[PDB]
Amino acid sequence: DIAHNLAQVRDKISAAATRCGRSPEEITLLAVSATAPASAIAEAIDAGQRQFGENYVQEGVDKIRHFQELGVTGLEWHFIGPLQSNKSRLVAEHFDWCHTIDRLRIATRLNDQRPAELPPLNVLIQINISDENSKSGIQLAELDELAAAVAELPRLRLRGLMAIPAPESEYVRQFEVARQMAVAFAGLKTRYPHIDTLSLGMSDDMEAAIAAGSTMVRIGTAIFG
Repeated sequence: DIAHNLAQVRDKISAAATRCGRSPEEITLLAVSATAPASAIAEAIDAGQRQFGENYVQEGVDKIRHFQELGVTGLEWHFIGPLQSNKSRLVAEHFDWCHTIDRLRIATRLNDQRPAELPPLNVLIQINISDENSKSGIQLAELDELAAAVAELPRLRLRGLMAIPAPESEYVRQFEVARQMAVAFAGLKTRYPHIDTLSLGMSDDMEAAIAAGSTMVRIGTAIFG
């Protein structure tokens, strides 16, 4: 049952925040609805969930159009998969957030393809903080330069950072890696305006991510099976 699962995930988020002295409202639950059908998303919507993350552009755009045409208002769609230049226009035209900025060219394409009537597309710069098998995300040493370039794009809004750490079973390493991100996030927040989003943590490392300073957790399986 999707509604029961949302309540259970929101409980674990709330607990983890309270345990480390944070208000549960500091943590956004991003429901990863990739691979789940629109009908299941509609259950989640009926249970109050409003922010959904999609990994593939056409799947995501199809859901977005479906709920727009039902007249369901008030949703926030996050594109959280790797973005190819030949699918940027679809992201720029339909999504509210994109978590995977790791190249200036893709950010500029998104900016150019974003209709002017829409709010600026909220973007996070993706850091490859610890995963040698992934080619997604930049190194931290590239962050200052990329952030400065991205920040000038008027149809984008740089809101913070995202990372997908390498899989890790030890809580200690989960926390230390998440802290590296939180430190980078804090440093960015001092110089840049409206830095408020650290997209960090999934089901298996949710507690360490929240203890370290994440503002947004991405949960898929635990919600949609």
